[PDB]
Order: sequence, then structure tokens, then C-alpha cells
Amino acid sequence: GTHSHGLFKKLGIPGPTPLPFLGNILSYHKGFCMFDMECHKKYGKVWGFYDGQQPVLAITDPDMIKTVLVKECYSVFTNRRPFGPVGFMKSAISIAEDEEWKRLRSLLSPTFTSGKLKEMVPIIAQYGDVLVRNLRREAETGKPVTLKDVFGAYSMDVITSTSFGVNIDSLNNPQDPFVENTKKLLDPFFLSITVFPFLIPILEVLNICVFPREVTNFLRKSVKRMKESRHRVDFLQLMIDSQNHKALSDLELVAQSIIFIFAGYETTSSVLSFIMYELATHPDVQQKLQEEIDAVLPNKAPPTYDTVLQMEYLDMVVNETLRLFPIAMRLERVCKKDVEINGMFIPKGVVVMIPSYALHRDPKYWTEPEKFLPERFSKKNKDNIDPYIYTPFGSGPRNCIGMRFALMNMKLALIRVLQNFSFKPCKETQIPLKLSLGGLLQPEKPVVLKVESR
Amino acid sequence: GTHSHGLFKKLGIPGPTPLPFLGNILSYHKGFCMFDMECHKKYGKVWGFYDGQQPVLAITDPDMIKTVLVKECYSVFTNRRPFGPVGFMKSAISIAEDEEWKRLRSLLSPTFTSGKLKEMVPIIAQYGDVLVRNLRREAETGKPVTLKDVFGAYSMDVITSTSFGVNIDSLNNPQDPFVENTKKLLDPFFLSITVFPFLIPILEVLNICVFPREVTNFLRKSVKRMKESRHRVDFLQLMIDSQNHKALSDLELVAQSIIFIFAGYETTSSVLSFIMYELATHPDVQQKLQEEIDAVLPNKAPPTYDTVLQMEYLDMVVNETLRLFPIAMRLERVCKKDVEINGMFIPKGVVVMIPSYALHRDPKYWTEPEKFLPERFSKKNKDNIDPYIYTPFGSGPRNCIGMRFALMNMKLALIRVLQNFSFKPCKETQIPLKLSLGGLLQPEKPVVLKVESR
Ligand code: HEM
Ligand code: HEM
Repeated sequence: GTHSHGLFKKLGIPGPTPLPFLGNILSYHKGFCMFDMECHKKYGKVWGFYDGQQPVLAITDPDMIKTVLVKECYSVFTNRRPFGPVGFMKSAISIAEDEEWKRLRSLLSPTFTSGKLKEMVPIIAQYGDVLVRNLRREAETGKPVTLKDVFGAYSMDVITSTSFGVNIDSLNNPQDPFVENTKKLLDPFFLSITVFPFLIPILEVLNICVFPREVTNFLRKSVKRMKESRHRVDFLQLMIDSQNHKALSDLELVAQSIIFIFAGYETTSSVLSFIMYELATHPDVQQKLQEEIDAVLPNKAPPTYDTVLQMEYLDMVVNETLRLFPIAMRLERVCKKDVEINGMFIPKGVVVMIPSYALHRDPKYWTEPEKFLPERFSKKNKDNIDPYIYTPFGSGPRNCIGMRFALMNMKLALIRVLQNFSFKPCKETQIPLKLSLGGLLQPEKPVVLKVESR
Repeated sequence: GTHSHGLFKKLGIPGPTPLPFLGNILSYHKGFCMFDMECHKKYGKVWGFYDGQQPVLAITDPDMIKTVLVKECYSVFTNRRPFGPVGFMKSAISIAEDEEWKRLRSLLSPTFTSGKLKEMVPIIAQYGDVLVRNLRREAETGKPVTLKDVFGAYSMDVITSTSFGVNIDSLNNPQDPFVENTKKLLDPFFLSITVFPFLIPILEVLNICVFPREVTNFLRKSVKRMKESRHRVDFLQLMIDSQNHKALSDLELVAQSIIFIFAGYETTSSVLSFIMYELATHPDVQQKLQEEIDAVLPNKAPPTYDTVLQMEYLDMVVNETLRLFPIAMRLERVCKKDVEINGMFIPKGVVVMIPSYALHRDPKYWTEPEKFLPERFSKKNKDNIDPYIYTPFGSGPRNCIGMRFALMNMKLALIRVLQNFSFKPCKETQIPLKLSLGGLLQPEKPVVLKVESR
């Protein structure tokens, strides 16, 4: 009942009063983010609450954040909170724990170097052209456009060709066998889990594998097919070459490819939607970005790896968007052993949590946090931003391994789209933007905007 | 179903074919010991089987046994198999794991030194006299005696005064408040657990604490009472003094005292019964032991610590009994990480098992294993006994911490009993002795013998 609910009272840590069995989960009615900001505003730098019986400790002090994410990663704060009915996804790098995660991180780290990324941009760029070609049609109809569907088809085009070498236009090919199987995904089951964490083992024995055994065996056979028939430059080849610590197994290969698919579709499509909202509701910013793009890329020259990393205002626009909308919302680590960090006893089993969304909007570090102002990230003001307040990709050894790939993928899309189109709010546009009430950082209403052709 | 049942086939390890869900548990119909001997006789030095979905690897090679118990204890084979609905018993030394066990083992190790044991023998000896005084009555009735009840009352007399300083004659005081609460214990639930290990978490959330919340709070209040009112020489005082790593908590104190109670009652009473059976069915041995006792202890002098450790034939009789009847039956360790030991890959999560009972009766190391022959442990033949075949108290850092205390407690009882009585088989005596068909090493029928007075 209230088994471990006396933990934060005994340590003298403040926080909302938990209910028996439920803990503080009813306080999620306003959203993960609004709960984090309220607890921040009403308790200060550190507070605690309970996801059911699971005690969660929020910290907002930069030095303590650095200690948890960097200084004591391998020793105390190595793993994230487990775990829904896992299946074979236990071998996924973002799921793996302790030395198995360390093994996977080192086997996959060379795959995300700038050298391998630079070799992926000619393929990624090919679907930027496909993107504008499908945008040209939906724009000439002369009526608002749902960016979630055009960026979604784009994001899937990129991940299918970067993960396996499958080159298909998703929007105009409604059902390639690969496209549909990848679209087979995916509340309130997620809150049932945190309040019934003891029922997770039962889902394993019931053969209730979270992923459909059809799509799972489809990818596992698609990969082993691909393995057989096989100078390719996709994530699969980069992982097959690393098989010739201890090399990756074939099932471990499927697990990582599944992760990248999940990693790319939700994030990049949603962040591209947030950027286009901000660009459309701040026309002066949209114009300055297009003027910069036309400068480095004359007469709509194709963007390359080197020309992308040269665009400073583009990087300022991406970073300021990722401040207002950090899609991960939270950072989490489990405390492996009793530790004292920066004058504070953290007992074993506690989940330490960094409220990224709340920190990106705290008036202590940001002037007028609610306004979209790219000038915060100019070279002049970039220096006074604490890299442990602003953590859109986490930090430390377990930060986002695909950060460079995601920034490069989104910028290549933004450049090609802004070279050809302008974006204005229409009447269906939700202004101001409201965030979804659920447990994901996405717009409450799908972003709809006017698209004109240059 | 057969989720992990393909493990030993993939590694080329032999063993009985498992059934879906059940594994090899139906093969326990003859007993843990008969299953171990059959698998030993039918597979050689190493085999495997499944307790439900849990793979168990048996090993019988002495070098491999030394590597698992001693050489790689801290690194690979530190913990035992978990765990029924545990409750606060997670802080018990025999339940604790990894560094928490190491902490408890070092805090409790000084309590079991020979110095502290030597200070406990005047108290232990007091109830040896109480033992014969209750044996004198049940013998003068002139009819067979159930040793389980006289050794049981003796064993409880010893553990109550050694763990807390409570000095009561249990047999003639049917219900002292302490005696009854300790007697509140304790199939087929145990086999349900191994075939439904995923239902163990549900027993925790249902507040189904394995131990009655009445006796649990009784001891916890009995100890905290004892703590308050308090030159005493019991296990509690030795643990209270150690509170003045990090010192033991009050609830940790209750957890260890509960363990010693469980450790002493079942074992010592049952081993004393086995010894008296063997003494009664081998009168020549019983006479030679009494002749030795009368030599070192003239005219029935009281046994002391130094006079006990001087008796060689007594130690030979105890050791030969513990060979035929090793009450722990098995030794078990969980493999923490992938390891290679003595030319063999042991994957993570496997339970490595030493079949002590089967090794103590293997014709490879023992001539005529089924016969009770104390001469195997004479100084002449003691040298050629491998300390990893004969493991009545385990071995390595996690062996029986109370071995010296148990040997001293049983010998003090044997000496005082043999100074006064002789033991012959009666008609109710089960000859030959049969072992219980369940999952405990105890006689199938209670041992009943004739008792005469010297
Ligand atoms: C806008 C896009 C993205 C954002 C904002 C983002 C952000 C994040 C964040 C905040 C974390 C947690 C880091 C931590 O806990 O400290 C993370 C982890 C991770 N991300 Fe991303 N991510 C993005 C896209 C991607 C992509 C495209 C990939 C791969 C193709 C990827 C792969 C991963 C992996 C594997 C991890 C876990 C690494 C580990 O546990 O060792 N992410 N990401
Ligand atoms: C005839 C009597 C006894 C026998 C044959 C016996 C045998 C054993 C065996 C075989 C083990 C397992 C060792 C291993 O896994 O390697 C063990 C463990 C243990 N025994 Fe005993 N035992 C006896 C009595 C006692 C008594 C009287 C106590 C305490 C008062 C005790 C306390 C313990 C503890 C605490 C452990 C676990 C130690 C740890 O996990 O670190 N035992 N015993």
C-alpha cells in the first residue's frame, strides 16, 4: 500500500503527498510537463514523488545533474527505469543495462561518427527532393496542409534507406511490404503498468510479446534475407561489418534496427512540425533563415554535409525549438547503490529524474521562457547557457547517440523545404500551440499551415 | 513455454528432457537426492535440467567446485537462487546478495569466532543437563522414545538462550510466550513457486508476508524490549555491541536472529536424530564412543570447550553421519555474468548446483558408500578426503558461518546423553532408515529407540 511512501519524509525531502497504491500518478492529469513545472515552482531545486510504489527524485541543480549524468554514470547512475513486457528487446542499446549496455554502446558508437554520417547525406538528401515533390502537390491544391503526414512520410523514407537500404517513396506507395510493416505501431496501459508493476512478469509468461510476432518475424526475416543477398552505406551494413568485446549477434542486430526506427520516426517528424509552427508564427525568423540559406546555397544549390554545418542561424533555430519542445521531456537514471552526491544521500533503488522541459522554461535561466527567440543561441549568448540546464539530447556517456544524425537529418529537410516554400498560419492553425495532454511531447492539434511556392 | 529449455541443447550439455512450463520438476517425485544420484549416474560429471524455466547446471568435478565456491565467489558466483515472498527478510545474511551480503557477513563474522563460542558453552551445557533430566523420565517409562521431540526441545532451549538470553525448559513449559511464538512454524506451495516464479511479486503487493505479522511483531517487540531493559553473552548482545562498513540497524538485527532460529532448530535436532539412529544400529560404535568419553571425562565430568575438541572418535562419528545425511543436500550459486571456468562456458542467469548428497555417496570416492563407517575420518584416512567432495557445511566465503557453533552444540548434547544412556533399536524402529520423500533431509518415520540408563 504505502509501503515505500514514507521514504521522502524520512529523508526530509519535500514533495506532493502520495495516495496509497497510486502514489502521485493522479497528478499526471495535466501532463508530465505541467506536473514538473508545478513541483519545481512549489518545492525549489529538489523534490520527490511516487510513480506507484516507485520513488522518483527530481533534481535541478546543475552540479548535481553533472554528477548523475557524467561523473557517476558507470558507478551509480548507469541504467534507466525498467521495464514493460520486454521480449527480445532486452538487447536494445537503450534498454540494455550495465556491462551489456556498455558492450552495445561501444559496438555501435563508431557507426554514428561524423565520417559515417557524411557518407549518409547523399542518400538522406535524395528524399529531401522527394519531400518537396510531395509538398509541391499538396501546396498547389491551395488549402492547409497537415505537416505530420508530410514529415512523417519523409522521416520514414529516411530511416528505411539509412537502416536497410530500402528506397521507397512512402507517401505515393501506400503499401510496400516494408512500408506497412514499419507503420504497424503503436495509453492507458502505460499508467496501468506503473501502478501494477508486478503484473509485468505475467505478460512475459503469457507470450504477450509487446511487438506483433508477425512484424517481428518480418523484420527478422527481412534482415536475414538482406544478410544473404548482400559498397553499401546503411546502418545495417555498418553493423554487419562490425561483426567481422564480442561481436553482435543476428538477433542483437534486429533489436538495434528496431530502436533506430522508433528513434527516428516519432522524433524528427514531431520536431520538424514544431519548427515549422515557430517559423510560420514568426515570419521575420523564417525570412532571415531563407536569406541565410540562399547565401551559402546560391540559386537553390543542393545542401551538402559541409554547407549544412556552416549555417549558424539554422542551428540557432533548431536549438531554440528544441528548448521549447524537448521531445524526451525527462532524463532518468536508476541509483544502483547508496551514494552521497553534492551533500545529499540517495538510497538504492530510487529513480533520479532531470525535468528537462521544466528546466528549459525556468525563468531563473531564461529571459521570457515562453517566447521563441533564436538569438539566445547566437555566438554572443551561446557561452552563458549551462549545458546541464539545456539538455535536449541528454548528457554523459548515455546521451543520445544519434544526435548528430538527427540534427543533420532535420536540417537537410528544413533547407530544401525553405528553398522552395514559405509557411504562413491559416485559420485551422491552433494559435497558441497547445501540447498534447498525454505522455508524449506532440502538438495537441496537428499543425496545419499555409504553404506557398517561391 | 519452452522459452529457455533449449539452453543446454545449444551448449551440448546432457540432461533429462524438460516438459513445457514444468521443466523437469516431475522428476522430483522420488526426491531431490534420488534425482541427483540418477542424473549423476546417467550423465557423468556435468548435466543440466530446468526448475520450471530456470536452468540449473550440476557440476561434480572438484576443481570446478573449488572455482565456483572459492576462486570466483565475489566475481561470478556470489548469490544463491532467489526468492519466495521475502518481506523484510531481504536483510538476512543468507538471503542478502552482493555487497549487502558482504556487509552482513563481515558484521556477523566476529560473532562466530572460537572466543565467542567458548564463552557460550557454559550456557549451552546447562541445557544438556536439562536434556538428560527429560530423557530420564521418558526412559523410566520403559517404552520407545521419539528423539525428534527430545532433541527438538533441547535444540530450542539452546537457541533461545544463545540468541536472546531467555532461559526456559521448553518440554516442561508447554507455553512460555517466547516458546510458542518460536514454535509458530512452518509443501506444495514451494513447487508452485518454482513453476510460477512470476507470481512471487504478487504475494508482496497482497501484503502476503510469509511470516505471520503477529510473531514478526512479537520478536520485533521482544527484541526492542530486550534492547531497552539491557555482562551478557548471547547472539543479541554480540550484535548490539557491534552497533557501537556501517553498523547494523534494529530491523536488520531481527532478521539475523530469525535466521539463527531457523538455522538451529531444524538442523541440530535432525542431525542428532540421525546420529542416534546410527549409534543404535551400530552398537560397537556406540560403545567405543562411550569408552572414549569416559576416558577424557572421568566419572561423568562436565564437558567443556577444550575437552570436546579433544575427542577424536566423537568427531569421526559426527562427520561420518554428516556424510550419509548432509541436511542441506545441495549447494547453489547464481552465475552473475558470462564466465569460462575450467574449460566450460557458463552463461548468465544459470544456477550452478553442487549435489552434496550424491557426492557423499558416489562409489568413485567412497568405499561402500551406504554403510556407516566412522573409520573413514580417522587421522590415517582423513588426508585422502577431498574437501570439495565432502561439503557438509559448504565451502568458500559463503559457507556455513555457524559450523563451529553447530558442531559444538551437537557434541555437547551427544556427550551428556552418552554418559548416562545407551540406545538400542526397538520394534517400532524403521530399519533400514528411509529418507523423507519431500524436499527436506529428515527421516521418513520419526526415529524411535530403546533408552536404558547407565
Ligand atoms: C530530434 C531528435 C532526437 C532527440 C531530441 C533525441 C533525444 C534523446 C535523449 C534526450 C536521449 C536520452 C539521453 C539521456 O538519457 O541522457 C536519447 C537517447 C538515445 N537516442 Fe535520441 N534523440 C533524437 C533522435 C535519435 C535518433 C535519430 C536516434 C538513432 C537513429 C537516436 C538514438 C538514441 C539512442 C540509442 C539513445 C539511448 C542511448 C543509450 O541508452 O546508450 N535518437 N535521445
Ligand atoms: C548441523 C548443523 C548445520 C549444517 C550441516 C549446516 C550447513 C550449512 C550449509 C551446507 C550451508 C550452505 C553453505 C554454502 O552455500 O556454501 C550453510 C549456510 C549457512 N549457515 Fe549453516 N548449517 C548448520 C547449522 C547452522 C547454524 C546453527 C547456524 C547459525 C546459528 C547456521 C548459519 C548459517 C548461515 C547464516 C548460512 C549462510 C551464510 C551466508 O549466506 O553467508 N548454520 N549451512
